[PDB]
Amino acid sequence: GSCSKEYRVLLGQLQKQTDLMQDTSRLLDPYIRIQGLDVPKLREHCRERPGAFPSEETLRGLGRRGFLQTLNATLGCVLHRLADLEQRLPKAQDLERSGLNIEDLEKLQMARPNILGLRNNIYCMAQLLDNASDAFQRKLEGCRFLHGYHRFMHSVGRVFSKW
Repeated sequence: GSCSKEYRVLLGQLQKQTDLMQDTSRLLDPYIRIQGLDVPKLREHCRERPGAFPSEETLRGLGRRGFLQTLNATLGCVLHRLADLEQRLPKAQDLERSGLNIEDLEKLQMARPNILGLRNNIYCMAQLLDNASDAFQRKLEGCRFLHGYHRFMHSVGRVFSKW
């Protein structure tokens, strides 16, 4: 929350956190598992949705404050989509009977707190700058959405590494 800040330390925190969030084993994979999508043929159908997320090229074209603003607005949309996905996710009390893993649900529950933490650091940095479908189909969209989110964070970590 608080904004204890020396520019280089904060930037180090942002580089570290964003480079970590690109890792598909943290959200996308447990998601595929807990929704029963972990079968080879279905997996290939979990690819990013073209235009769902800003390209690395658009992100690089932005300029410092613009980058933070676009990043922050996107994470906003992500938190909302995530809140929606989470409500439709199997409930902890039904996992055993359905043969699912509580560890996958626990990993998935870190998504929101992690993103809020990143958003807080983004605001602190901004302060340092001088200025339809059935249920089956919906699970697949969740798939594609998370895949796009991880690729997006990858692009984001790349822009930060050159800060």
